[PDB]
Parts: sequence; structure tokens; C-alpha cells
Amino acid sequence: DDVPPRIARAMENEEYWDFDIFELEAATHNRPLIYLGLKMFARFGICEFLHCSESTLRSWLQIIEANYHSSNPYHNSTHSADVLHATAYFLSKERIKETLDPIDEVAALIAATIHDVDHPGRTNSFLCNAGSELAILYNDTAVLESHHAALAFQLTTGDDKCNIFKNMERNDYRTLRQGIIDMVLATEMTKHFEHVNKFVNSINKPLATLEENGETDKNQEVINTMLRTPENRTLIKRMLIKCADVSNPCRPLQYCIEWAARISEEYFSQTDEEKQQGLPVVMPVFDRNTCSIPKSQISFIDYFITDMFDAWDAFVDLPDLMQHLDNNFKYWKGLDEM
Ligand SMILES: Nc1nc(Cl)nc2c1ncn2[C@@H]1O[C@H](CO)[C@@H](O)[C@@H]1F
Ligand SMILES: [Mg+2]
Ligand SMILES: [Zn+2]
Repeated sequence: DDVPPRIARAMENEEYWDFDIFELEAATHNRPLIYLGLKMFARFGICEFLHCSESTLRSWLQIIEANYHSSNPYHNSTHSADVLHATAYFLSKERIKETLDPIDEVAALIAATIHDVDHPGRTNSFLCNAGSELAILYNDTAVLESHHAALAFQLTTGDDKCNIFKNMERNDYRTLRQGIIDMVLATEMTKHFEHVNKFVNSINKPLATLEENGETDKNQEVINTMLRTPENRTLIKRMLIKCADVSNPCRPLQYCIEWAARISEEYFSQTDEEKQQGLPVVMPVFDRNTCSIPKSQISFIDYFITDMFDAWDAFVDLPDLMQHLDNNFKYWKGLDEM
């Protein structure tokens, strides 16, 4: 409640898409997740659903945020706060509000908080090739993604004061647990095109077919009944977490460039380490001495972003995001100047 002025001013227009997440980072002193978490969890009314106190949530938001590495350029508490902000925005839209249930809204916002917890600034491929402690632990299969979720529940349940899932029912926790685990694991990029195709075939194409009839009262109930099933809700949740995770190209141009520079720096550190240690170079194009950042961002957007957000926009209707995507894409094209 009693938040100091600079941090309180940074979180004024937090419902809006245009949000100064880096002012919050500077204001909070690399602690943006706890302050943004407090307001976001309260606004939805998550501790009323979970039956937790304010002090239980503060201890929970603290211990996860401590395990986020400040040394990492991109994968830190500020990134998870940006994803949490993106998550809440998509949940607040009319398509997602009317489709999803309150249990799903809680699972999404919790998942966004923990999805990259204890990131080593490195990819899965690096850890498998290096023979890391977690690579051997998870058998070179969803190494980081399983570690993020597994460690998050170890921190939450393992300590009594940190446990936000203390007063819940037996059935309510397991459905919530299965929901959070699935959304965190869905962020793995090897299954990127799998999660995009399953979204288009099961949601968008049926919804496109049903919309041919019109806006009749009986037909809207069929659109409701079809989307609101457990299978399709999960596919919407898998798509929502994926989009919010890589929503930085759809931000305002200042933030887009900042997110681009940070993730690029995190690769150059990895590429320098792989050369010195004598590991196989899994990311050859992302080297500080040869990489074009503008040209790299164009390749990333064309491969991952453009087709995914096309599907997500067609479903949810996101005119601000797709307009920013067009403005940022053309800016990266303009920086060649040769
Ligand atoms: N803007 C981005 N550019 C590039 Cl090359 N990779 C990015 C960008 N934003 C996110 N990523 C990557 O996407 C993955 C998370 O979905 C991570 O491996 C890494 F963060
Ligand atoms: Mg990930
Ligand atoms: Zn992520």
C-alpha cells in the first residue's frame, strides 16, 4: 500500500500497453517484479482467490525476485515484470475475459512471474553441450523450462511463510498447478511451431467458419461452447504465455530497441564463452564482432513473431501491438543505410 512516490508514479498507467518498464526498473533498483506484482495481483484479486494475506504474497514475490539473476542483461526480474504486464493486458481484453475462467487468469499471472526464474543467461543447447548440472538433471529435455517451474514450487511450498498456496483446496491447487506447469513449459522454443499450429487449427479456423453465419444469438452460444472447453482454453493459455514472453517487438520503439540490445548482449557473452571453452557454436550469427543487430531482429520477427502475433491478433484484436510491430520492423530496415 505505502509505496514511495517515484515507484508509485512509474506504475500509474499500468493498464495501458505503453508502459515505462525501465523507469520502474531504475526506480525500484532492479526490483520491479515485487511492486508491479503487488498491484497486479490485487487488481485482479488473486489473494482473495488463493486465500493468502498480503505478507504471504510479499514474501513470495521477494524470494522469486531474489533468484532472478541481476547479472543477466535480458533474463532478469525486469523481463518477468514486462511479461507479467503483457500477460495482464491480454487477460484484460474482451475475447480472453469472456472465454477464460477466473482460475485461468490466476494461473497466467503466476506463470508470468516464475517462467524464467533462476536463468543462467544461457540457452538449453549450451547446457546440454557443456554437460551442466541441470542438463544432466533434466536429461537434455526442456532443461531450463522444467527447472524454472520446479524451482518456483520448491521456493513457494518449501517455506511456510512464502507459500501462497497454503489455504487452497486439494482439487483447486492441482488444477492450478497443472495449469501453471503447462504454460511455463509451453515457452520452450523447440515446440514453437507446434503451439502456433494447434492454436490456428483448433481455434481460429473453427471461429472463422462459425463467423460466416452472422451474429445470431444461437450461433454465438456455439462459438462460446466450443472455445470454453478445457482443451481449447489450454491452447489459448499456451498462446497467451508465448506471445507475452516475446512481446518486445510489439512495444513502443524505445523499449523495442532496449529489449533488442539486452538479448543481443546475452548471446555475445554465450558465443565468447563457447569459443574459449571449446564447445560447439550453436549460435554462430550472434557474435559481437560480426552480428548486425537490426538485421538479426528482422530475421527473428519473420521466423517467430509475425506468424504467431497474426494468429493472436485475429483472435484477440490487438491494433496497438501490430501497429508498433510495423513501426519497429521498418525502423530495423531503415538502419542499414547502405
Ligand atoms: N527480440 C528478440 N530477439 C531475439 Cl534474436 N531473440 C529474442 C528476442 N526476444 C526474445 N528472444 C528469445 O526468445 C526466447 C524466449 O521465447 C529466448 O530464447 C530469447 F529471449
Ligand atoms: Mg523460456
Ligand atoms: Zn521468457
